[PDB]
Amino acid sequence: RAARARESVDNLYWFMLAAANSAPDTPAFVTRGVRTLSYRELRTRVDDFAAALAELGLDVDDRVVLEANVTPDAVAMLLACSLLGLPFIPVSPETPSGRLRSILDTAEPALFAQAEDGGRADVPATVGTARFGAGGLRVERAPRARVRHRREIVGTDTAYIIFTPKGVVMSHRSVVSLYRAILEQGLITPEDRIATTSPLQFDFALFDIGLALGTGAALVPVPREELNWPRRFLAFLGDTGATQVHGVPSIWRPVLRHEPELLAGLDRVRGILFGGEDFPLPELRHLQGLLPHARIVNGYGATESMACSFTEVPRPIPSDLERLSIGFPLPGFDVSLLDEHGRPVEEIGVAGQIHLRAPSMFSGYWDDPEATARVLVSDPLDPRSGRTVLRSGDLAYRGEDGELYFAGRVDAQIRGNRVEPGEVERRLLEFPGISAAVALLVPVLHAFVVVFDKAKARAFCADTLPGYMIPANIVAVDDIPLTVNGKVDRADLATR
Amino acid sequence: RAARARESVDNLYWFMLAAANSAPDTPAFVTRGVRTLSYRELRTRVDDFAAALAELGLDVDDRVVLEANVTPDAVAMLLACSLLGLPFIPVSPETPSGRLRSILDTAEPALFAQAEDGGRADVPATVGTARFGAGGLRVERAPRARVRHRREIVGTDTAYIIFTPKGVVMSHRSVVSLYRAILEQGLITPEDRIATTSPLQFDFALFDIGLALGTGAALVPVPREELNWPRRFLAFLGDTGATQVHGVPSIWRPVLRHEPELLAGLDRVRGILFGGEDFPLPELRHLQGLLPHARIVNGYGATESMACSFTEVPRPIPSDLERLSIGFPLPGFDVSLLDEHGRPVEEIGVAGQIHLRAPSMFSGYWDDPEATARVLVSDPLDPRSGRTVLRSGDLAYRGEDGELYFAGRVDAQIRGNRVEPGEVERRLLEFPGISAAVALLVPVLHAFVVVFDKAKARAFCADTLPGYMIPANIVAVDDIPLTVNGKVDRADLATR
Ligand SMILES: Nc1ncnc2c1ncn2[C@@H]1O[C@H](COS(=O)(=O)NC(=O)C[C@H](N)c2ccccc2Br)[C@@H](O)[C@H]1O
Ligand SMILES: Nc1ncnc2c1ncn2[C@@H]1O[C@H](COS(=O)(=O)NC(=O)C[C@H](N)c2ccccc2Br)[C@@H](O)[C@H]1O
Repeated sequence: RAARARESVDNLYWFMLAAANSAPDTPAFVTRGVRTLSYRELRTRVDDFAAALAELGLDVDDRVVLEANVTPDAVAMLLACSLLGLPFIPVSPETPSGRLRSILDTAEPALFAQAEDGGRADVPATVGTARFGAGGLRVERAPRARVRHRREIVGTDTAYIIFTPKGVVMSHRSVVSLYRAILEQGLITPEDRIATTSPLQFDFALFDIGLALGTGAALVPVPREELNWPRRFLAFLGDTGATQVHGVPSIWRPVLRHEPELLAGLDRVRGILFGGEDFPLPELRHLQGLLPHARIVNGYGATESMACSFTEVPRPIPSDLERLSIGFPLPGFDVSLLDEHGRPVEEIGVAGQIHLRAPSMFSGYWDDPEATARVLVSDPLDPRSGRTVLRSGDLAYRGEDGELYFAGRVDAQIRGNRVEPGEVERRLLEFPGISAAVALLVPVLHAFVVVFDKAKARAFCADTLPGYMIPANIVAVDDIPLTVNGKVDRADLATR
Repeated sequence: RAARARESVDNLYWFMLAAANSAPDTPAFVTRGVRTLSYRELRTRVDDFAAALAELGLDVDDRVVLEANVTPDAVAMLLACSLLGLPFIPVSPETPSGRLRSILDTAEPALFAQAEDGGRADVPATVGTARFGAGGLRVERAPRARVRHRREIVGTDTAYIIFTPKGVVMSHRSVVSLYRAILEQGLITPEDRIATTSPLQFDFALFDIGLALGTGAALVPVPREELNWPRRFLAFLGDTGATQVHGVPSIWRPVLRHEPELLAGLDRVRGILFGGEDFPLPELRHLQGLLPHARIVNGYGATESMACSFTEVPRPIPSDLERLSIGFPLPGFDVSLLDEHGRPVEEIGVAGQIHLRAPSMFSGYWDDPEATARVLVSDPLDPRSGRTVLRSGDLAYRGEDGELYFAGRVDAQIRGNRVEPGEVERRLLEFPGISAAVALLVPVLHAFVVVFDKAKARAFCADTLPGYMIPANIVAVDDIPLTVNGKVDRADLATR
């Protein structure tokens, strides 16, 4: 009685499980005692979860909150939801109770599902509850009764909604279009094992999962408790035979600081992919020199299109390079840089706001048509057609070869001088004893460093940097704090 | 210097010319002395036209008016425009000068192109002019100078704009999604020769072209001057070895009236496809009985998605059948019937307004965001996501098996009784001497018939029909008048 997506219609289920046919006994997951789960065994688990979910009587478009990190069972659940046209809302179990309640209030999901050993204890009676594990999907409280109205699942149906409360609605057509565009780049092969570090609630995790499974490669989910300690992290990558390591730049900071010798021993690592924020070039040059046979790729873009561009870093990174390129949009993507007059920037080295034409565009912000209209805007180069672009909120400029360079959030840019915090941080990272450095503007410029004479550090900055870029104050901190998704927590540093 | 669509990106060029690689010397066109043009020779002509167009310096999204009917040269031009990301605006040369000027005023195209022997003589100086033929694309007046701003062509770029002044903007992604969905139905094979009758300006012509060329079949364009005379029309289908005949129901009316014996001699015809309006069942039963080995398919939908459903008629058509089904939406399409309260209709036999979820959706109405917002509306079953549906303007109901039945335009539906003009016309078509019949409401009910005693014809209606369905007046006419696209011209009949 439940609708199911047809094989010919864009849908995560069919996209990620195609290798169960062409290579059933190849590994889809490697986990640690190292264990593998084949494509065939993954599809079996998806199909068993989907049979159980289909019993609950949910209509296509009914929302399922999936509280999990990246595991074989969580990926089996999101693929079962996919097949049934039930958009999933991934939430990491580290999400505070109040923030989850805020998501439940706005999203009004039919069902909340967590792992058998999950610890969420406080979900409202209107929301159904279930636990998933080895033993199948187990309903605790059934979702409320309803009538199904949707006969057939389409490509524009919602695959997932990313909540940060801002909810980015992605369609199956959009996410599959991003996977097809990156598969065309041959980043990885079926013999790769992709170590993924991002929380499931971050679309960088959903990118890694669909890249690996769509290619017929293996996914090696790195638990947060392994990632947080440098020798433990390196032993996990070695034991699992990871060939590719994906994550935000911060995943390398402890290893580079405490264990560079053991990092250099990861002889099977063929590639590193980072995204979500700038990689400090002194840290990136350190990593590149420890692993000379790992290709490093810089991934750029936003939840609103999943991503935009994937750009191999130069080998070696020029010692005087100020900014890595974010390259050229993927095939089928296009960028216009518009100035503050709404007009195209063609001039080399002049920043404008990225307006993106993408086949992977979000459907809209959940219950926020006004926010949608400010971001998905009429194409400024073709305003009479009805075609929309993503007004990205990002600045960038082009080089002599048409390649892009990211230039910060439009809304987050001293003495009539634009500060480049990356330039301040670069010069402090080059000061003897400084391991890490983050600069921020309260406008007053403070730097936080992981190690000390502040006065010697200021004069060292003043040797190369203009007056407006010299930090007013330099504060020693034990750690650079991170957001749940692994980005620099500048709001936390502002508090001290 | 001109941008060109990449092979991996949805685009008419790559879609329609794939067979130039897999089957270069197979026929793409059959024309009449019967001549063929191979896939390889078509791609050569497209590439030569595209090289010439690329010289003009147009930017992606710049509009090209293509004044032509369906010919190898016109199809080569629309594919050259496709490759360069220049949306084409197809206009039939039968379009009156005033109507073309109205289109030029609103669309503001960069270029107007017509055939070497075309007769349009009055195009404004701001619009560039060119003629295309055997001898290539020939510029008469260059388009105005501009700066190109678009670096890369995407799938959401506009392929064409259909003007009726209402302009339906279609994307390459949308039109290719319709072709892929119909290719999945195996209507035709590469050995088919598809006789196409629609003017190029009607998207039924664009459907036939992409179906044939996407399949690797041959297209047999039927000139209007061959279509208008029944023996001439039948000799053309026989000489060209047509295996499939596509067109609006009116293309059969003269043949059925004057030449049913010769129609029965079309031994190579394996299939008939009609769309755009109801086929009067007495005429459709006549045709089906003359050509018992031709499959007949009923195509339903609107320019706004190109089409929705393709439904083989029953063989034979039940003599008591009142309404042909419009079946089930294609794979990847979905219909909700909503009532006048905006709520889903689940009840068998109750009409509601078709709301369509389609991968082939139009981008919007040209320069009419208000009309766009009244037609591409928030999904009424999922209004908080941002997902849109097509509010079709069509009524339909479902049968016991979930199949649809078209029930007229919502806006165009006597004594507190809904009139079904098809029922009036059916009973008059069954009256001895009546060849054709059209009923219309001025509300006063008039019927126009092609042949006579009006009084005997009224009493014959009154034998089976309720009082409110008996025509007030019956007028003998020589011909049922048609619109340029071949539909019943009810506005013309209203004038008499
Ligand atoms: N390479 C980058 N360099 C510098 N800044 C970057 C970068 N990528 C994102 N950003 C910034 O993050 C913003 C996007 O933040 S986000 O919406 O949370 N998305 C992400 O961080 C991850 C992104 N969706 C993504 C997914 C999959 C693969 C790569 C990437 Br990037 C973007 O608009 C930029 O401001
Ligand atoms: N099969 C049908 N039976 C009865 N009515 C039909 C039918 N198809 C369209 N219509 C009516 O035409 C309307 C659409 O008019 S239109 O926008 O000019 N489109 C067409 O006539 C042709 C349509 N785009 C089409 C293209 C390609 C293949 C099939 C078809 Br149908 C539609 O909304 C219905 O009201």
